Amino acid sequence: QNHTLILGWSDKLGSLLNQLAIANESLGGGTIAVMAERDKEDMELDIGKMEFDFKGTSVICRSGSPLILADLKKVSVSKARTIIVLAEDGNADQSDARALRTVLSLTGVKEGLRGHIVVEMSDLDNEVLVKLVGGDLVETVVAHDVIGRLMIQCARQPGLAQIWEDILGFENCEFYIKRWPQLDGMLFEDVLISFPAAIPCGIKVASYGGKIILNPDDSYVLQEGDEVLVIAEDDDTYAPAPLPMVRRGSLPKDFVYPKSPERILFCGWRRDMEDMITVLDASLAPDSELWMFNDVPEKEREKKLIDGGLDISRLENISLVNREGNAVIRRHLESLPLESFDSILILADESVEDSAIQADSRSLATLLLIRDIQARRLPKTVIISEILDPRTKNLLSMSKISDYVLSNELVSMALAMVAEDRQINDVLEELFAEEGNEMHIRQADIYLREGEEMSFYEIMLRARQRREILIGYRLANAERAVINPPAKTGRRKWSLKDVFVVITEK
Amino acid sequence: QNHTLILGWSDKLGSLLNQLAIANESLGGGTIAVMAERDKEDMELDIGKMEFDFKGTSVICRSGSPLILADLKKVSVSKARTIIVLAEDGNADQSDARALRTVLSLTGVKEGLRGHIVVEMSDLDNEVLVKLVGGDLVETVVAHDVIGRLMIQCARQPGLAQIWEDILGFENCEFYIKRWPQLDGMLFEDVLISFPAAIPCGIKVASYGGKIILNPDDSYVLQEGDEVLVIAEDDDTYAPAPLPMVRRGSLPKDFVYPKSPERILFCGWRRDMEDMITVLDASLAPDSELWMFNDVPEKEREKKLIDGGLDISRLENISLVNREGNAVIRRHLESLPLESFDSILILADESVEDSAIQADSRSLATLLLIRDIQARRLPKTVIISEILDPRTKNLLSMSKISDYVLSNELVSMALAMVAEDRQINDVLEELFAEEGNEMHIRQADIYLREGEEMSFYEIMLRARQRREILIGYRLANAERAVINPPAKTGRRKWSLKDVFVVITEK
Amino acid sequence: QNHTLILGWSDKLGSLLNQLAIANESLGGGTIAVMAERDKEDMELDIGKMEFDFKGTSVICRSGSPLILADLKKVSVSKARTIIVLAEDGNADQSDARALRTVLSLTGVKEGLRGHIVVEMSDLDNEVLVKLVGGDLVETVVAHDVIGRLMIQCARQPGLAQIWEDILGFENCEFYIKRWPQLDGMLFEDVLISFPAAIPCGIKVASYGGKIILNPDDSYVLQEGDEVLVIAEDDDTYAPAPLPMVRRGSLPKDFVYPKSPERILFCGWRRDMEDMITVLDASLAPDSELWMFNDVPEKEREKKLIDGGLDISRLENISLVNREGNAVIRRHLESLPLESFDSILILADESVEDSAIQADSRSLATLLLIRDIQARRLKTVIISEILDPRTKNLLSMSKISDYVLSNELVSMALAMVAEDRQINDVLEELFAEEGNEMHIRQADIYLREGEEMSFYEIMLRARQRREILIGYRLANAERAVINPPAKTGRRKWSLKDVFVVITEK
Amino acid sequence: QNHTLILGWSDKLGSLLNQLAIANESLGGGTIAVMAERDKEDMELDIGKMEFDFKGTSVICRSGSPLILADLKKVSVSKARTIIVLAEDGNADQSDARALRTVLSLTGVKEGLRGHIVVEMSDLDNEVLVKLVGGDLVETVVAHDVIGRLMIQCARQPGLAQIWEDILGFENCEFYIKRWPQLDGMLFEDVLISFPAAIPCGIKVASYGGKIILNPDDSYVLQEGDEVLVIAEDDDTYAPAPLPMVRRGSLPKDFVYPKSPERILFCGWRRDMEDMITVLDASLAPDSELWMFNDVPEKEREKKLIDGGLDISRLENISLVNREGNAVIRRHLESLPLESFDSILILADESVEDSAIQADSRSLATLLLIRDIQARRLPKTVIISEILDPRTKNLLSMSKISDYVLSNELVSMALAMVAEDRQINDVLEELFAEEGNEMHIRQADIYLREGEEMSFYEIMLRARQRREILIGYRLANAERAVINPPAKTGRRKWSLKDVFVVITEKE
Repeated sequence: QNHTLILGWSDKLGSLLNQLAIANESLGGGTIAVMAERDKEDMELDIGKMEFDFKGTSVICRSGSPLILADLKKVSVSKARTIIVLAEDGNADQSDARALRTVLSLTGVKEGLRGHIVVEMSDLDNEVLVKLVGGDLVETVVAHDVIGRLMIQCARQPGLAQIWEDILGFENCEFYIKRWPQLDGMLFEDVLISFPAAIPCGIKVASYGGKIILNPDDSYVLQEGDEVLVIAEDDDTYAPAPLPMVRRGSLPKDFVYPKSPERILFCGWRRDMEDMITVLDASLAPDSELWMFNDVPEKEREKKLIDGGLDISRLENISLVNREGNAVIRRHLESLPLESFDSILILADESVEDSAIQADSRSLATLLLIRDIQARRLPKTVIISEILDPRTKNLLSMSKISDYVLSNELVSMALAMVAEDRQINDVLEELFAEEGNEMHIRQADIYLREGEEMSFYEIMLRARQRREILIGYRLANAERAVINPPAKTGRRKWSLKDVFVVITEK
Repeated sequence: QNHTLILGWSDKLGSLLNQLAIANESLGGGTIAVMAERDKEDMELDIGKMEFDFKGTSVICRSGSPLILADLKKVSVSKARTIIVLAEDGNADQSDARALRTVLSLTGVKEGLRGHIVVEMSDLDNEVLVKLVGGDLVETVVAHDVIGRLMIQCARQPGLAQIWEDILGFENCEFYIKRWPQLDGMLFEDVLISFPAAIPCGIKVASYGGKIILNPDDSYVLQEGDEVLVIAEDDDTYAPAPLPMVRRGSLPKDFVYPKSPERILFCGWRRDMEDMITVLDASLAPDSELWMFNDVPEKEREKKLIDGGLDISRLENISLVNREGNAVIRRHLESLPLESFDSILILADESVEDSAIQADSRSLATLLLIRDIQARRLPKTVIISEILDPRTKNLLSMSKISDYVLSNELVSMALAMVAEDRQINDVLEELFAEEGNEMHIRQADIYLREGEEMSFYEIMLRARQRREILIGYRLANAERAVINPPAKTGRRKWSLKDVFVVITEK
Repeated sequence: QNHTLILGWSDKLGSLLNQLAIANESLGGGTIAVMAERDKEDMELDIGKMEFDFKGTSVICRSGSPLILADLKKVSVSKARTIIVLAEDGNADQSDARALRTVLSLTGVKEGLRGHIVVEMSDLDNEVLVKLVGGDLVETVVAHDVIGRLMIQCARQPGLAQIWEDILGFENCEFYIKRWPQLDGMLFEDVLISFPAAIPCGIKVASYGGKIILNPDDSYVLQEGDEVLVIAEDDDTYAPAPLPMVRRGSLPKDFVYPKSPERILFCGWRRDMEDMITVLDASLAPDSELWMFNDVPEKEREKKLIDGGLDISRLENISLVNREGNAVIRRHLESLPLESFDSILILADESVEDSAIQADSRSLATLLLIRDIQARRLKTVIISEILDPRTKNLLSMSKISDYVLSNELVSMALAMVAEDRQINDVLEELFAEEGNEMHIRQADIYLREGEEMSFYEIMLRARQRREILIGYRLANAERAVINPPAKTGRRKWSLKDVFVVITEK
Repeated sequence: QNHTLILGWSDKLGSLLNQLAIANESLGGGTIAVMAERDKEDMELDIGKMEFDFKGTSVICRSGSPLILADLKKVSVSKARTIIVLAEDGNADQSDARALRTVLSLTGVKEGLRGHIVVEMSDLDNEVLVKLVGGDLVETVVAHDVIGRLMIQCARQPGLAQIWEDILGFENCEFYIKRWPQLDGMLFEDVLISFPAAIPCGIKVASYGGKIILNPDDSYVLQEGDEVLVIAEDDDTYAPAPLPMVRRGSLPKDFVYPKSPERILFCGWRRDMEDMITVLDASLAPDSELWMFNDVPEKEREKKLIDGGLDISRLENISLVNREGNAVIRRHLESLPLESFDSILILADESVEDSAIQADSRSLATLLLIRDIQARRLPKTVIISEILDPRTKNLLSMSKISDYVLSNELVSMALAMVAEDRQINDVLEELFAEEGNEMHIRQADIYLREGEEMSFYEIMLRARQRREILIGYRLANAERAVINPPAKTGRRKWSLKDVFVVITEKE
């Protein structure tokens, strides 16, 4: 029926539904079939009570185990254009085992499948497994590690959460891949300035066989059958135009990059800490500090690390220190240089991670503790927290300076994007993983000196000197940010200091 | 409309409902909406099985979570004159977390609120967070800890429980605040005897922006706009009168009597009992002893108690004695020297703190076993027991057993009062806290000599020589104390065995 | 509208219902209401799952708690002829505390109570509390620890369980108390033989305010208003008759008193098992051994017993041996010297005392395993505590492997006290070790071999020992006979016969 | 009515139903009644969601307990041809107790029983109990231990699982017991070659009341009333034939017996694992080591082993190595030397043995992780996995086959067999227990020299010199082994790489 099928049930589904509906809003009616081992009464009730509208969308809730070929016959599995396996609310091993079993069951359909499979997993190690047993039809979104992986992106550099919400979220922007016959033999330095209403930053290469290369080298001009990856409000924006001239300038280069403090605190025993400590060794070089709030004996945690294969003898860019305490009792958090942490991270821990109601509660509690204790300790740092619940992610109501909670809706949004164009998975898997490209903002001192009047494209070419494709600007105002504006590529007026959003390599 | 809204469902709801109805009885009726994550039909059934009369007040049951904005719209939260966030019965931290998120969701209303929020919190540590989140329009009531504090007071000064019940309860003589334009420029010590049908306690000074000072110095001169805080029968029952001619005189009898080391027993282990321990240390004379008969093993007792943040090292004039056993097994209780304890406090154990009637059954068994052992082993001890139930509502028992005991009804009453007039909570706080003023029962010889004939106003004027406000008396052979007596100008001959209940500084 | 009301729900509900139904058939029917915190439809299903006959009695199920007045009013508590508060499953002290709360709530009824309250209680000490709140209205049936005592009693009197089943149950026979103005002025020793169809046990003395003296003196002269307590078949089957001619034989010979150090095994941990230990210590000769095979760790057991308030030094006859293991593992049972035990008691464990069938499964496994091990490796008395009499019925055609007894007896007891509350006193005195108790005695105590005499003459011989002869079990009879029909007629008696007597301590 | 009745409901039920359906195809159809304490509508839904064809057999779903006589009479237990009491969802000791109470209730039926009772047991000790109350009418199938022993056997001779599957399953090969008046007075060693379309295994001796010896001595001379036990396709497919002239060869070579000390890995903790340990200790050569990777703490392991009656000191050929970790966590699995193990046994953990799919899911993850670590760490180890929803678990879409896995379906098959012909249980009881004789896969060089041209009957007669009954072969390049070959008198160029399937004495 060319419909979207979802298997299982979790806190994420809600936001996922919204995302998908938004998509189908641009292409007419939408049909999503959700099936799980639950009452058809129970599912439809929760569906009807959601806080957002399903523009031109219907949700068909059915009771059945994804492991039974007949229950999959009921949901037109062999006809769905996408099959989204959701992670089980609870223990991650149970969720991953059931996910592998559901993918096996999906392979077991004798006729075949019209679409692909989008699996939400909870560990990096098990990912490989699914790709072995589902092969072609399978795309895996490692949810847990991905959220912990962009937690450091939003924490190191404050204000990056809403950027991912607007890019991944189908409302404002999303990734599009379009074949433009005009620009085949065009220099990539000329291609990125060939689009006004969008910003091209990726390239599919026929000679690599549809492989998408992010941040290609400027001087590579492409084949006739090639597709460019741009970002815009909708799939149809104004591109390409005649090449506008830019003031080709020079970087006031600040070779030293001298102050890179990045004393960073973790206030959680996250289920995979080796993952976060390893992704974070791409931050800096000068004795990058890293503090771990354990709640667990330290001799135990060194074994926890060697379990993940992580070596203290190997980590090149940070040498970390360990402190033990508790995150709901106040005097333990008291004895910390909270005022000397460029970032504080309030995680949900191994213990009580399955409990959606209590880990998030501990997170909110620690946030309130830190703000109040510091407000009485003085005679401004950055804080970010992890909230598992979608209801509590919706509890964004406080618009103050510390309101950085990362919805796991991002994962949902990811599951939505891959559900629509699986190619984009291969781009998220690169923009998330630290190797290869990554989204940084304000990477180098003085792209901009002394209040210049340079246009956005002049800066794109100025910063391409450091393998950087430029994406967005902010203003001196807070709680606002705009990404790839359609109005004016070339301009004379704009803010003074370092409101700069980029893809780079580090 | 202006209706009372209650979010959640606990054992204290019925009592609360009762008080609310009493309050609305003066208005000819009222409206209460109750919303919880329960079935509507079952909620209405439970309302039907409650034995009191609603007195023209209607209770409406709606099934919803206070975290969804739509359910809040279903119960007209924006129109409600007051919101009462009850605490769930299961876990102190679980109810505290639910309350924190409920206050957050009530802030999440886009249209705003019309009334104020009264939040029942089950722990002092988590309370501060909700105070911070609520800010301008939130009042917090500390439940478990207030019960703990009041029990020791009633144990040392017997009969205070019924006094608190009558004063807090709307059944008679609740706190009223009214502006009297006639009374202005009069010193407060004359303003107190200016009301024949009411007893003035404190003053809300308009010059101080409206903070209610309790037990002010007599020199205070009334200002324009200032209002009176008084104890009276009903809203239209009290009115000022010309000052009655009254003997000022001087009856200080100043020959003081030293204190005496006392012996106290704690039955069962109570959650947050460390606060009770500290309060009892501050309350007793040097060289006093506290016995603790708890099922918690002696090894875990010191950890679990110091885990509560109690430095035994800061102990001043208490000695600790530990005993292990079940509070309902008679053979365990006979092992203790019950006759040697100056006071006994039967506490609802932390192990069964959740269940109301399941815990109060164990407490009642303990009481009956203690009294039967004191009767049979003998060839008079004051005993106060923690009750939560409608069990006390029966009150089959007679006075010889001190079956008068502290109840959860106090909590309900407090909630209702703060739902009617906000500031009252602050009042109660200083009254319940050791700081500021507090209620006391004092012997008659403190204020008068034996067989001395005088009137109530003269007694009040004599108490004022101690910065104390006379609120009432209990005669020698009277069961119940009398609060706000009617015959204030008329003489009675007072007995050395009589007692007086006064608001006094510390 | 007078009818029986039951508050709570336990496994004993079905059996109790059966007994009540038996009682009400003579009146053409009756009514029983059951109220607990359960679904009405599901309770009605549970009623449907009961295999016995209601005999014109209707059972009403209502969903409500016995603590709210509205639920009690839905079940017409003020009009009810009797209230039966079961001890709902869970923690024994918690169930007894809830029984105290239920009694307190029943006192709160504004309109008052027509009938009396029957309280199922587990702990013996708390009983007075329930009386304190209940006063006149309350009858407490504390049978768990006395049942434990009775198991030990059966280990020396192998058939006593069925005797208790027949007496407590309304089917075979029952205690009846009635006023016969005819017998006024008669010595009791004549009242005993004055009933052909019944055996008089006690007297309700009006001069004593209504107290029932059990096993009264023969010299007692009946006064006006006194009533007779008898064991009889039914209410209208017994009536006094002229005295039968009976030979006063007066020929009991005093024999050699048999005493022997015994070896006993206790399988599984029983609630308040320290009480059973204390009862057994008084029962055995010195240098005797009590073995205890429990899953409870050997280390934790001494604490668990001293919490029960049992000192080991002062009890002296028995010596204790402790062993740890599971009663359902055949290997663990092989670890015990099963062949050496004079008696073995499979006890329903405290962990599964609530659940009927889960407890009886372990008990059945343990019994069959012990029997098979005694068969594979080589007289042993074996008693088994069962909680579903349907288990003893599923066992059928007399397999003869066990002497068995159930907690279902408690239901019977409750039923008795629900009909005639006076009878409770009787029960008390018989179940406690103090005062009177029922016993099975050998024939040689009362007669010589092949002596030809009638039941009445043996009964008088027993009166020479301050005991009321109530029945006999012949040598080759499985079922013992209570209140025999042929009392006046001669018979030849064998030493292998046994007699059932109510005797003082 | 003579319908089949099943008391209880477990995960292995559907498979069992399938087997019954196959059998009832031979009779033109059948009827199966299922009674359990579950919803009727849900039970019929589960039946409707079963993917196989019932072949004219009708399934009836009723909600009731086998402990109430009224439900048993609602399902016509007295008229039933066979009763099958399944065990499910409880500690092995609790579910066996449910079965014991069920058998007692079935004895309690006053009107009597038309058929016999087949009782699935989870513990070996309890069997006699089920006998004692049941006596003649009960046949006991000791389920869990059967799979446990069979896994260890398959690890040392790979592919034995499919052999057991085919022989127990009614599809390709069944045991038949039939009387042939023609073969009277004939030596058993001649009765062996008398059937062209069938392989004679045992004899039903009338002199012993019908007890059947499965490997009679060659000298045994058949008596009147005796019946023959054979492996055949169907009841009407095999018949006796005149004796073929066959070369009475001699055994090729007697060898030095060399025993190589082996290395075994146990993933997950299995109920009664001490039994697997002791069997393997009896099976292996000295100086061998057994690794055990389960989440149960090593401290608790000593208790869990000693209550099962395992003394570590009494082991005489095996030394124990203990390792702790989660079987679905890759990093824990990397800690073990996976490449060095002569055999690996992925066991469904006791913690999830009740739950059907959770155990095989964890097992599948563990298997794929072990294989992937073996792949990614490199400059031919035997691997067996316990699976419980097998037909679906053996993926059939990507031409993908699991590594010699073992199934819970075997239990269903066994039950079905004993439900159809009760006598067969004796066979199973002797074949599945290590006592008496048992099935084995044996290398070819024991029986012949390389490139020797001879027929199946001649190899079988060679095997008879070692008290072994040759029942089949697996060729060198064969995915499946051949049981009851069709051309038995005919020659073939046998390679040493071939293997033979034989019923042999223990020693």
